[PDB]
Amino acid sequence: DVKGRILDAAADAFMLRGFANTTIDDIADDVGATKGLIYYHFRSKFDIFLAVYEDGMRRVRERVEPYVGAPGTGRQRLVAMSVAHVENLMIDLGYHHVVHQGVRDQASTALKVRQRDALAALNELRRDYERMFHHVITEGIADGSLRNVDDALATRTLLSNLNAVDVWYRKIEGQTEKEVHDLASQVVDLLIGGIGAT
Amino acid sequence: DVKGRILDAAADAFMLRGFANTTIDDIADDVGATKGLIYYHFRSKFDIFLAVYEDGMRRVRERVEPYVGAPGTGRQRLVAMSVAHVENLMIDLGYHHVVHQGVRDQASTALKVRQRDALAALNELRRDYERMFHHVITEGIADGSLRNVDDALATRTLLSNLNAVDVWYRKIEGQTEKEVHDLASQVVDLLIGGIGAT
Repeated sequence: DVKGRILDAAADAFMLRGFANTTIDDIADDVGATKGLIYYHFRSKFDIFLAVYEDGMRRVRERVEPYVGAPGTGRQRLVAMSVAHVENLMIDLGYHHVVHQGVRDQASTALKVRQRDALAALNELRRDYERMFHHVITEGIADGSLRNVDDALATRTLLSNLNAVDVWYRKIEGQTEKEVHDLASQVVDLLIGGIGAT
Repeated sequence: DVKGRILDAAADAFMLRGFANTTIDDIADDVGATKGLIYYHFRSKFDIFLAVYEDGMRRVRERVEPYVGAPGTGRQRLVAMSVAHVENLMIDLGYHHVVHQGVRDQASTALKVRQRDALAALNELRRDYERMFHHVITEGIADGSLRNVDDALATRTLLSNLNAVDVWYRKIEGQTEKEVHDLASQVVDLLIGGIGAT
């Protein structure tokens, strides 16, 4: 509900000014409320970080998991999973940064165990997500619709390639859903299809 | 000669701790020297970061540029350039981090003309490095060794994929130069040839 509004503006502020130099007041300014309502909804600043991670990891999974069991060859579901994964990134950049800057928070010596208890639990959520891609890649290797490559290395490589889109992608003012979807499909075409000729 | 020892130490400390959480103190401990030694060869912590960036650009360009004019189709030279880039990434991991940590020292206080001038200067070195790959990609497309894709999108996609090896790759001690070369060849096979079959 109205936490969703806080999670977005928190993720975006987390992405722009950094977790370290963003404060609960800064989210209060962005969300247009007082320091009260934020602290009503999450325990602490690190709780919003955890919540954006958790929510953003749920967003990408509800969008990608439906294709794991769908019909089609392995390559065909992998393509659909990837376009979804890239499209999630370009639409929800703030969530994507907090998810993959959960190490930027790890850069400071891991302080609270009862927090590194939830952050590690969250890491397992990202682990499970990547397992979906490993499963389809394995299936696509066996059904011939992918190359006989190393299943582990191809999974690491592909997922890092999908998350690397944020290196050069910017939110263009006025890009439509269709345009973003099409650009994600262009990107996935180079990732799955390669750039060399055959 | 000996400055290189401080550059090695700052690159790795900037990688693990992060730029902000490393001080001139730790670099001195890490080289086995006093703070005064570092303040000899560099005015400021940022100027070290500047020197690590500059040495990171020189190392990778020296390793990769020879393959630009080597014999081969555009694909063959793109492959050779890319392996050397990834080899340099795996071998000089701290330097690579700093060369692309730059995004984190751009969002921070862009403050001094004497320094921000030099930081933007390094980004043109980087931009000019990334133009070497763009030019080879354009040739590879024109000579049929690469699929007829968007040469600008493929350049951004490829370079970000090559630089994303650092998501999952860790220096494993005892790993030889040959093993790094083999692993980098494996990665580049996937970036150039895709995972898709047929």
